[PDB]
Amino acid sequence: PKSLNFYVITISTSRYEKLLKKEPIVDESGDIIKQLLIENGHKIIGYSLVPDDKIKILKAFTDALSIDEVDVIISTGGTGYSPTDITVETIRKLFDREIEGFSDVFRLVSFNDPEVKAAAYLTKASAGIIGKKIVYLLPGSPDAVKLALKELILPEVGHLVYLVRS
Amino acid sequence: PKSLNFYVITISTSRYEKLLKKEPIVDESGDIIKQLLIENGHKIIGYSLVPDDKIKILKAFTDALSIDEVDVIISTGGTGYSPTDITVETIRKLFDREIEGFSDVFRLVSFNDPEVKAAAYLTKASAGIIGKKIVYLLPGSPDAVKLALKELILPEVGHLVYLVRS
Amino acid sequence: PKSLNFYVITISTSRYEKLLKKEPIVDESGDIIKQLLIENGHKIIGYSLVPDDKIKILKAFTDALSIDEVDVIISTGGTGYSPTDITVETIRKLFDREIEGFSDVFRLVSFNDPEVKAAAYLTKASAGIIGKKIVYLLPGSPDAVKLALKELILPEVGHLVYLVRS
Amino acid sequence: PKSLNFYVITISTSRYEKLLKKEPIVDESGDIIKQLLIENGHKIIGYSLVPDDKIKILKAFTDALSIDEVDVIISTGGTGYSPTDITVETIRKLFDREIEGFSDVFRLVSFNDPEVKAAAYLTKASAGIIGKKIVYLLPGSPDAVKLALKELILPEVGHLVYLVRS
Amino acid sequence: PKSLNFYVITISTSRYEKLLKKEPIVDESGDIIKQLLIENGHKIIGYSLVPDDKIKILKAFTDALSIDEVDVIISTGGTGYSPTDITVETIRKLFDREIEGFSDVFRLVSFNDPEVKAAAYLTKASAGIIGKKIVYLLPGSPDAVKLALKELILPEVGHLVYLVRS
Amino acid sequence: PKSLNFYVITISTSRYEKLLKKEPIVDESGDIIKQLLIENGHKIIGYSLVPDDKIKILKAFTDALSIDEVDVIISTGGTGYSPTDITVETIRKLFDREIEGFSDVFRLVSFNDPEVKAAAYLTKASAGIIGKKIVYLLPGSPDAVKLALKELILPEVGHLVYLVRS
Ligand SMILES: [Mg+2]
Ligand SMILES: [Mg+2]
Ligand SMILES: [Mg+2]
Ligand SMILES: [Mg+2]
Repeated sequence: PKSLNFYVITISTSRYEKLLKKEPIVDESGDIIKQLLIENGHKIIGYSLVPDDKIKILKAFTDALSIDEVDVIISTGGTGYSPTDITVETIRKLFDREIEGFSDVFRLVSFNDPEVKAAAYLTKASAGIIGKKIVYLLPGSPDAVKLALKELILPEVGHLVYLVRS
Repeated sequence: PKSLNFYVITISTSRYEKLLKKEPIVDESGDIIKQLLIENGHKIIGYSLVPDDKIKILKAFTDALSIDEVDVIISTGGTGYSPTDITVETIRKLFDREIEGFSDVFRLVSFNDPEVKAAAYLTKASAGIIGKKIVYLLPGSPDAVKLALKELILPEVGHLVYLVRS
Repeated sequence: PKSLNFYVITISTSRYEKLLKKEPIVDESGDIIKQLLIENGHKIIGYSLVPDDKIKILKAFTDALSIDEVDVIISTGGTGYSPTDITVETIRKLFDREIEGFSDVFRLVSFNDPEVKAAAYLTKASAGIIGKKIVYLLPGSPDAVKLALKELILPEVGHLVYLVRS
Repeated sequence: PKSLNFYVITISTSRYEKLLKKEPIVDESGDIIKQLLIENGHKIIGYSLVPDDKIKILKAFTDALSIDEVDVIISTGGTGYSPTDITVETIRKLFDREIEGFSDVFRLVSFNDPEVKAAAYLTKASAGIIGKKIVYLLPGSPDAVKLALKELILPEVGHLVYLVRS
Repeated sequence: PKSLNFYVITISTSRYEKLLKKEPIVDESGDIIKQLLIENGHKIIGYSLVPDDKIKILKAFTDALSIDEVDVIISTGGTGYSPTDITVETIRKLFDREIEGFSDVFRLVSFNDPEVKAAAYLTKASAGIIGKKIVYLLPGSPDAVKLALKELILPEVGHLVYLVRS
Repeated sequence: PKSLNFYVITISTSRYEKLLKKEPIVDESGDIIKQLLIENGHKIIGYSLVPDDKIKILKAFTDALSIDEVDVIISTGGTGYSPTDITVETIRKLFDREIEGFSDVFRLVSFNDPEVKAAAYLTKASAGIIGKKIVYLLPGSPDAVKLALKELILPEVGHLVYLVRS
């Protein structure tokens, strides 16, 4: 299988505000995505951290989309029903095609986690295609991100990139 | 855990026609919802019964939304593919935010019931948020309503109400 | 249980091009659909083969819809994320009502097939209602079509036809 | 021509807050609508005053829609681009059918007013049909309301009610 | 200037029913369209007559779209607010791209006709593009069809066909 | 009246291709916008030139939206029915609120020009609000841009900016 190039975006107001104050931050979810993607033979070619702000989130995504070498963009954060969760409403609109089934299949595997169960209906984690690039909008939770990567992204992303570019 | 205030809406033309004549009605599904809610420490602060009529359905929901003390509205009926089933089409247009995953997660738990299985794809049961209130639109079937309450609403609704109001 | 009348549409550019040249084609998925329907007491009252072309797909479907005796239309092909897959985007527009849950329940059954698993989120197989006729848009894959027929269509299609004509 | 029955809704936060404090209010726009509708042989069968609040606006409309004798509902207020203008976004969704051309034709006649001109593109005044009733969502401005009534509503509303009920 | 090939579709339930009975019909609007097109150097390469039935309307349009030589499809009938008027709702779905401004510019020219004026907001006449073919959905009214042809279609249709095939 | 800060975006593949080679460019439409704005006391705080490419268009707009000091963004190009015109389809998906009437009011003033007339229905020029900023998407034609600026933007934009920020 090909090594693919990934850009990672963390959407977290608390962490962004610390970055502004030059304070130490731990980005557990972003770290997990990088670690797993690298462990599996892929490359991280960029990373950004933004708060729950429409314009800032759009700029983070367009910056990544504008790098020709990027194959896949993965974000973590802002896909639930907190009043300030706006990631899906901001980005999903931009997809050339929504990968419609990613949302329900992610909720299916989430429902199977005995620590999640019915909480599965409280995520809007989504995937789509823009140009020849794939985009995954994942939850803030480290366990959720790990689940999405291992069960859904790592096994199929190669074939999906191939397919979209065929 | 917090006692929450619920408003129950039964959508049934046959039962509504009896109501108009003050003839006896058995509302099995509405009664199941009320009983399960009370057994779990919640309160029923309102109830209404309407037929499959767009205006009457809209009024039933707006009358409930107008009560400041209501936290959650649950309806039963009119969420399938009978020509006269219009509940979801009517009330989705009120949502501030659709709780998108409720539909497929409800169909997942329904499919898993060996008495239901593939019949799961014949429901459009849905949920959403209007203001600081949660709305669940459930099937007419007593067994479907019991499943939704026990497996999906009772376990998650407290945290969901908190989240939407945070 | 009614014998129902089915019209079968294969959407395959490679096979269509062979047709034009008057060469042998082998349509495994269409053949599977026909055999499983007949074996279950249903009738095949028409069949057509078209490429991934919008107008030709629309014509195939409207020709079938224009036959009063047709109860159900089932197509195979063009429901994935290949750049040329346009079946769902083309026909889903024509639905009076989308049978919304067919998509996710199909992906649920697909995901539980140990040979498919995560590949489940790469399909957009869908169903809908036009007039008093039911329409299923299935994948090109022979295994997917068998799964859809055995698990979802054959068990519920009788009741669904009844229901929409109620 | 028939005498038709109208329900008038004023959407104004300032006026609503005075009503709560039992203070005198002047509703110039509502008064103009009543006066002109009555001068032209029609009847006013109800009136309500609400602020720019989604739930309160929905309740005002459903209350009017639920009166069988009502033929037409006319509202004034909240159809522009103030952050708090939400009338169109709240009600337009509820239409069975939008009367699509009302919006642009109203902007056409507004553009012709030498005191409005290009300000015409800053209104979203709209019309639609719910059940057998017509709904007009008009601006807050008295001159705008007068214009809508004289040029668009009074001349055509009779035929439109007839048509919708045919 | 190209001679273009036009297909003409009349949507009229009363005239269709006469056809079935083999009685004389008189189609004034279709006749106007044909005469004005021919008089302007264009060709009529097909014609059909259908009632206000979704499937029959879809079949009329797809039959025309399936003729390679057809450049433009023009229909007359079913674009108002009669409960049986379904032309726009049916065909507008099929557009690759809606020619968005045809609707309001048609209503502008209509409004300026001193015999139409405010009746202008009661039409939904529309235009769109499917493949490399242009489609105009015009009212049933003979005067409306003449106006559309003379003021909007004949002057711009050549350039529009050129443009979409660019 | 307030001096406002504008960001001008030219969308032209031919000019962008020249830019890449640092070949001379004449951008008549962009220059007209800049000149009229400056003559009316406004400031140009940014400019970019992009081709008809979805990602590049999205980046141009997000780079402008990211400048706190920008009040209004005006683009020229790609708002017609050429197959490669994608400006409106791309940027409408960014709007918080579409300024719905800008489209038809622009077509009204365009139709009124005797050099344009029915050509008015071949544009999709649009406007919207993102955050506290206004966005106008104008045609490529120099005469169209001049008309939009003088008749629709310069007279109303000051009050509109105030309103959106109130
Ligand atoms: Mg665990
Ligand atoms: Mg059981
Ligand atoms: Mg005046
Ligand atoms: Mg001039």
